[PDB]
Amino acid sequence: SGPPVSELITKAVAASKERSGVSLAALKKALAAAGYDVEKNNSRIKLGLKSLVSKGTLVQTKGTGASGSFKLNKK
DNA sequence: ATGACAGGATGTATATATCTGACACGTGCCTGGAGACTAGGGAGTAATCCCCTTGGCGGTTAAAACGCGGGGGACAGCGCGTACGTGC
Repeated sequence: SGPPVSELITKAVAASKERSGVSLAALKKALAAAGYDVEKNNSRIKLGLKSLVSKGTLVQTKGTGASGSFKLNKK
């Protein structure tokens, strides 16, 4: 069970906060380094990485959907 | 932060002297090309026929075709670990 993976993905994206945002590749490598499965739950991450762009907590920098770069909200 | 505009420096191209050997030219020769004639055969030509290709006629559906849909594909966007590219 454990906590839902939204908190895990927020820790993964808040770990670095590069000026050019994290790729989907680098964030799933961070989640795999954390230990969360990224191979069978990649549909769950696939929907989560656009749900988080949609709800406004995180904004997408340069890519589209779950592609490209990502950064935190202004406030 | 990003793109627009100038400049140098050395590598590559630009202009000029050298030499050399290899393009090029000159010579021996004998092989090579071929004239006459022939032997003899391949091959062009007539013809014909027949059968195998061309031409046509009726019925099926196999195939073509057309269209709606749906889920698969194609390929860009961007990042990132990387993997040679490159100086020495």
